[PDB]
Amino acid sequence: AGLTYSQLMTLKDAMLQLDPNAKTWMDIEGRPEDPVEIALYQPSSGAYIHFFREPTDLKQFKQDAKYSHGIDVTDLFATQPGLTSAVIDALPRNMVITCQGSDDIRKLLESQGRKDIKLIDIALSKTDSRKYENAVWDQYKDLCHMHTGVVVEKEEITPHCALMDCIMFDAAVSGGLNTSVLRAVLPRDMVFRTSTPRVVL
Ligand SMILES: [Mg+2]
Ligand SMILES: [Zn+2]
Repeated sequence: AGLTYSQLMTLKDAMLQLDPNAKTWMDIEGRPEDPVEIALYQPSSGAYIHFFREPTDLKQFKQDAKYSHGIDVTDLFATQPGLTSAVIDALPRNMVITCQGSDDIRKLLESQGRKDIKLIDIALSKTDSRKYENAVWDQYKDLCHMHTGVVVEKEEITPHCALMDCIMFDAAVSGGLNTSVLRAVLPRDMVFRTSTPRVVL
């Protein structure tokens, strides 16, 4: 089972925090039939939707962890099951989503019966898409702690985060990196079934 009725209602109310006509980036880590990290980002307000999912196929996950996202699967055991379907079900009707390489996003959305959502494929080159990568992690690394493993290429590389990807691709297309305080749309008790409280220093 997934979200309770009150979680669904809380989620429906939280989605009103998105502007259904504003620019909205989306990115995922993992394959579209088996995603482990999902992010949606509205640069205009700073609002973002960001959550995690436990993988079905461990073998593919462990390859993605080594070559892409660096996520330790044990850190996904406490995620809310069914959240991916509930968030996508809840997205505003006929909203427009921007992505870098729309194919994976499109397959995800279509698998959930959301063909009404229009996609904008930004099609940045590899190097252009990551031109603000280091700056984006430095400004915003506190927003995602889930990329704990070392990630390699065909040489070590900075892990890929669906949320950092949205921020840096928007900056690359906008032609600079804004100073904006971002804000999580989903409550933390929705993202994780059991969650660590804020650290008391
Ligand atoms: Mg990406
Ligand atoms: Zn991340």
